[PDB]
Amino acid sequence: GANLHLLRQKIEEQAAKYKHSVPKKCCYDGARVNFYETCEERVARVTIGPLCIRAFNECCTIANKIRKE
Repeated sequence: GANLHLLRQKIEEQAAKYKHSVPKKCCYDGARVNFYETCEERVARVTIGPLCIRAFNECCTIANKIRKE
């Protein structure tokens, strides 16, 4: 199915753009598969902080786009 190799390396590239651990983890969390909600739906649930929200949304978007194709 989806290129999971590419998936992991693209997410790691994105998490590396963040300075601190928590936004990195928000990235990895956003990148996890969710069959029932879009990335906007999912990130709308998160209120930890602006940088966490941004990383979550960015990595979700990256992950789902890779899955889509």
